Amino acid sequence: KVFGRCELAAAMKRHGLDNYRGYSLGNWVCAAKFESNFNTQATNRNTDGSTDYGVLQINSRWWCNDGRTPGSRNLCNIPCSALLSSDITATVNCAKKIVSDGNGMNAWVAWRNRCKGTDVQAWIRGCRL
Repeated sequence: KVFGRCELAAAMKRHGLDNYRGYSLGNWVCAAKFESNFNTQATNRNTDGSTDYGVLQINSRWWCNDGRTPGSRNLCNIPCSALLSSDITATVNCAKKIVSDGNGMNAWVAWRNRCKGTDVQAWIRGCRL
C-alpha cells in the first residue's frame, strides 16, 4: 500500500509512535518518506545479503526472519513479509524495539542523513491529527 503523508502520520500516531522515546511524529514520517517513499511493499537487498523491508525498511540481519539471511537473529519475532502488509502494526511494534536499542533513530540511515536536525514538523503540517 502506498500511503499518503497525513494518512501515515495518523496511523503511526494511533499506533503510539508520536514522541515514542522522545521522537516526535514528524521524525517517523520523515524516515518513512526517505526509507521507502511511503510504500509498505518496498524491499532492498544489501551487500551483506540481508534485505530491508517495508515502510521503515527493517533489516533481516537482526529484526525479522526471511529464510535467507544466515545468522539472522529475528529479534522482532516475525516473518519479514509481515512488514509489507497494508496494516502497519507489525512495522510499528518492531520499530519500537529498534528505537529502544541504544542508538535511537540513528538505526535508520536515511533518518540520520536526511531527517536528523531538520525541521521535521514540516512532515505533519496540514494534517488533521
